[PDB]
Amino acid sequence: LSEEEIQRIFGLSSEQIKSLPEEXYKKXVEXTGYL
Amino acid sequence: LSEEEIQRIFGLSSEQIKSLPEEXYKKXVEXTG
Ligand SMILES: [Cl-]
Ligand SMILES: [Mg+2]
Ligand SMILES: [Mg+2]
Repeated sequence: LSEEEIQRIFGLSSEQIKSLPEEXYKKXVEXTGYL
Repeated sequence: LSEEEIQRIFGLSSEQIKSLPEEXYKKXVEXTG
């Protein structure tokens, strides 16, 4: 799984891809339906 | 994506899917370490 694939799959912005594990976790939370 | 699709995409173990955001972050880190 590449960084580019993650960006596309989770719709990440240019700023969000600077913090992939954290902005993984957040788009994880929105996965579980809590946000 | 469903939680099951996340398990498939990331290859998450039985235990790991119980903590999806955190075990999300860790398989995030493993991009390159
Ligand atoms: Cl599925
Ligand atoms: Mg970081
Ligand atoms: Mg569950």
